[PDB]
Amino acid sequence: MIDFGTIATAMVTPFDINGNIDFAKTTKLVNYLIDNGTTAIVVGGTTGESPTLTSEEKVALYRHVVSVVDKRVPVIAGTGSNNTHASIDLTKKATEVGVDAVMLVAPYYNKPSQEGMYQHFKAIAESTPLPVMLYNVPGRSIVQISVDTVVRLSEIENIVAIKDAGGDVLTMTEIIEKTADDFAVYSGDDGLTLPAMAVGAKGIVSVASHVIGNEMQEMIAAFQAGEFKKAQKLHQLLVRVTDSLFMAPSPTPVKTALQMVGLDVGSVRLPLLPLTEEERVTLQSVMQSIPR
Amino acid sequence: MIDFGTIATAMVTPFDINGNIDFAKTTKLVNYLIDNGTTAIVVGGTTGESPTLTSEEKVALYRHVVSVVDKRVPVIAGTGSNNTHASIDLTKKATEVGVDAVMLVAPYYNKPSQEGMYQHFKAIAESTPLPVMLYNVPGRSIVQISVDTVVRLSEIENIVAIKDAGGDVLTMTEIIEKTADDFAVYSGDDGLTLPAMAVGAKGIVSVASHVIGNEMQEMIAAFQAGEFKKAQKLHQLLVRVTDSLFMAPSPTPVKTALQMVGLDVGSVRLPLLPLTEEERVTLQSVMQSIPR
Amino acid sequence: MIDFGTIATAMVTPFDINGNIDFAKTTKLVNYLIDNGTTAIVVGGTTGESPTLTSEEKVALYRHVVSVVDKRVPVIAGTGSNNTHASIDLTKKATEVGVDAVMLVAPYYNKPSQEGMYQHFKAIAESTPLPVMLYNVPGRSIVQISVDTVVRLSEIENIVAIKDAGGDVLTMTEIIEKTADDFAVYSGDDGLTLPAMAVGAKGIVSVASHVIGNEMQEMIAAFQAGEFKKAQKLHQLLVRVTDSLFMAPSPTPVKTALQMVGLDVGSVRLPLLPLTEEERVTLQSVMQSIPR
Amino acid sequence: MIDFGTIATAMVTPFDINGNIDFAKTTKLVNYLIDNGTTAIVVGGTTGESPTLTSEEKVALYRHVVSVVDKRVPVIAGTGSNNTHASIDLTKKATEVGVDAVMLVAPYYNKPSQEGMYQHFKAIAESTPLPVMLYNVPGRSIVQISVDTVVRLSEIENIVAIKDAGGDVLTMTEIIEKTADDFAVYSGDDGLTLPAMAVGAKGIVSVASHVIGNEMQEMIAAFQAGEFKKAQKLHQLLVRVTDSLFMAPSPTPVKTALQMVGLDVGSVRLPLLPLTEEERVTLQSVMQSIPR
Repeated sequence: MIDFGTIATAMVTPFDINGNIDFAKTTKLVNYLIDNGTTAIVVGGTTGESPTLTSEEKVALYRHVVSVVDKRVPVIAGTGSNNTHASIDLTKKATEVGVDAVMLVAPYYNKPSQEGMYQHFKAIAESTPLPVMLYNVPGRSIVQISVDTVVRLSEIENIVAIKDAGGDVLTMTEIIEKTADDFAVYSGDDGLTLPAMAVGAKGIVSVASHVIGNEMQEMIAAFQAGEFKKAQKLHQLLVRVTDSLFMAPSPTPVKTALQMVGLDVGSVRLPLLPLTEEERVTLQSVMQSIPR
Repeated sequence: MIDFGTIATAMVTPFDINGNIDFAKTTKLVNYLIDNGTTAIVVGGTTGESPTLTSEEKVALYRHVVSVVDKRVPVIAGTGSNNTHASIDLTKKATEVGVDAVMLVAPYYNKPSQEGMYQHFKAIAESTPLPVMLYNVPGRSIVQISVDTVVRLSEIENIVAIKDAGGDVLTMTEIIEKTADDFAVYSGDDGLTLPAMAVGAKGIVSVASHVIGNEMQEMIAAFQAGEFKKAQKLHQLLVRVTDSLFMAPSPTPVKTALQMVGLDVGSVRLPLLPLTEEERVTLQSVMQSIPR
Repeated sequence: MIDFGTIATAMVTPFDINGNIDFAKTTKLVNYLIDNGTTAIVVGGTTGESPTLTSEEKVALYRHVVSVVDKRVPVIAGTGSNNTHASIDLTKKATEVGVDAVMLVAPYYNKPSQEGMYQHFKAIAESTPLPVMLYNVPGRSIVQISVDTVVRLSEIENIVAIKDAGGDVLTMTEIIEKTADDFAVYSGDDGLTLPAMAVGAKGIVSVASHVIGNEMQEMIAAFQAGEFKKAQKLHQLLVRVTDSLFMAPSPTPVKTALQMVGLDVGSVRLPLLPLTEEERVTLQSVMQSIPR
Repeated sequence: MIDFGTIATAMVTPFDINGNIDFAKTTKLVNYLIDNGTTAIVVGGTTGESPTLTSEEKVALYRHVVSVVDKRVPVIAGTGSNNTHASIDLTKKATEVGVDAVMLVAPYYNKPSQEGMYQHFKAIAESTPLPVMLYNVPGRSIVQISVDTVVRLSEIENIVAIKDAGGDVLTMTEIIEKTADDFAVYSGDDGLTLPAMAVGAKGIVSVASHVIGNEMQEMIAAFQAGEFKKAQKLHQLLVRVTDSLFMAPSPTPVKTALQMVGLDVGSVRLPLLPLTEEERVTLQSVMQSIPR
């Protein structure tokens, strides 16, 4: 039904001098992303510092991005947490501010079973008419959403997609095979963009598209074109740059990276800190290595 | 200055058939635990389903338990989350309902650095006059609080202890050595209580204590008296019982195990689920092997 | 300078009824592989039971295979162990019996350092005129050959290729980037053939080519042309088959598979065991699932 | 029936300037060990550089050591490899030269199943009248000997003990419970000596005993006596010294340390290397921190 395209951007949440949401800055970023290869936007996810956002802040931010986007591009809210009843609640608030879909992380910290996760997600999906996108992220939640559990959930009418940040393209290939062709499997690891599309992934849910969305769209087109040498050169830029962006807890690297190219998005909330000088210089070098 | 004894219990939060906090049963539980080896109570932590509790529910639970306990035993509130300012607010609210200390978990899901975790814990600790216990749990949070971070934090007057669910008694031994005598180190793995205390741990923060607390206090005392053959046999029982309480996601096994011995404290909130019949049968068998 | 093709095959070693090498069944196997997509043969390596072959056997086997191959395809001898001195000696015997390259595994069991491995591999390389293929297999040896370490070794004149079974195509990409264009990087994991070649890998050192060589050859031709539909359809057969060959320790599965499809190559030597009648049935129905 | 005592030492193999076995230094070392707390000797194991020994060197070293010890202490020869037939042969030769027992490591590199390891160890044990000590070392063989497998093997009459380097004192506790009283369980991890004996282990198969075997014997006595705070100071020294001994690949550090305390045993064979000047300086300072 819906189509998030090939690059959904996991959008930072810009903050002012005091650490409150900066809604004018949110408006420059949303416009820039759309002008630079972003085909769908994920609002208030991990990369949006969802942990330190309040539910009132999350809803303000969803409402504001819905307005500024203006149907140019689907808007996905990160309404999912480790509390099912809380997730049903924030899901309904995002629906009522007119977001286009919801992203639902695998619950973190409380280590649910596969059956437990199945009911979590079945219940939040039952709570909305909207399209749902699953988010598998063992590297933050510990648990995997097993291939079998995903295949079961795809069977549900408004569960349409999965961001798979498992780092394993063999697991993805199994999910593509065993799910219907209208179930869209997305990589959630930038550097695996090319190999995952190689095996059938529709695209990437990205963090590096904040700074190299055009190049990414280029890479994808060149690989779909059978121009492998072209794609591989761009693939390697993506990998280099992605690595510079996770040398410290994300999203401080990518917020700092955006500043270094004249788009200030403020700093970060504790427990995250700003880059050290050392860290700044290192990222700086990599941002300079980007061709123009 | 503050002493939590040998067995601090990570107390479940009893629920009714409709998943609401059952305060009468909480009273029954508090008094049972104190009559059966519990030397300190942790309220509203992981085992108490902190993830599915509202801020308002947590503070009401803290208050009830401060009131029931009536100073017989110290009361420790799990106020720390992956969000620092919110961890500060919850901590004030708990200070105000009369708790004796707070426990602060290593931030889950957002994956902070050691310097970020250092500033996290420092800030919460500087916000309260209460004693502070750390909580290392890489098996739920992914990150470890490093030994050196733990040591730096130990130097803060009101950071007086740590629960190390890290699974590694050599790391514990390094913390013990490098910290002053007045920093208390607890195991957070029931199965390791015996070997942890051999290397100089003060005791355990326990889940198995809900059902075999009397056998645990007895195990500790035999060890302390050099009755090694006795301690080994009880340790063997503790390891067998503890394993049976974590075949499904905690705290569900232990809430079932309490119902089996007469204290029915309800079920669990989503994304967690009741034991299956097959799962109950297995657990039953193990409880039926605890000596009378 | 030497060209191993898109599909090198890590050849099983046929044993007779008393467990000795079956030289006639070896002849038959070699001729089959070359007829079914294999572009280079790897003799007496992990998959050909190197741990249970005597050094005499290894050399008798290298000789015969060279004879039967008759220069149709490169022959690569598996002459590296975790003993540098013995690896030089067998590399020498191998050379005298006229193989075309040697393959050298990361030392297993003794856990050498990056610098130790560097000296291991540099010393074996310098002992011989032949081309050398490195073999990274942290899943059997535990240590990895680090990108920097592979790069330094690539600068050595006869070190021409790597087989990388580290399972990580992002490590692969980095070896490709930082090495000269004349350093061939092969996947050592069947299922990663397509994503690997996507990022610039030259091909695969395969086990599954024993039973689906032609299909893999077709998948690679499809992919190199830009026909991603048929590539992905065959990639999915590859992954399924590969998986069925690794449910019991290798090479017991693929030897058994060879017998099911019409080329019996005997059993294995201890500590390896025959598949259970039940493991047989399971594998047999994956084999019957291959389109004929 | 046979008693290896509290501290079996995993003995290094002294090499001369050319890398050949040094029998004069072997003799010096056996006598030093025996006067400094070693209650049994493991010859030609991992720590003795078995990978880079020839079969003939191994048996030569078994012989020399046997005749030097002159029945003063049991001699355990490390005849087990990842090849069952080879292991039967080496075991038959060790037996003819008069060792008291054999150690048998879980096969490395070829990744055998629990039932393959069962048949591998059974066949080898059946081949000799000598006592047999199992060796679990997943940090070098990747596979684990499962608790059930160990229990089956302990029913064999000449399979009388296990060195468990699995890092896990709870798997050790289970083995102890499930096997009979006459199956002895040692730690294979020095740092874990104290807490392993707490849970019922007979003692330690050790590397630190080459330099602080007197202190270990002191610590063990203190624990058995109930002088727990005295055992804990020695434990801290154990763990700290042990860690300096595994910063580079063992046994280069313990051979370095031996020279520092006046017992030169030469260097190591490739693929292992001498400590750097750096690594030496750092190890030295830990050796200086031992009380003399």
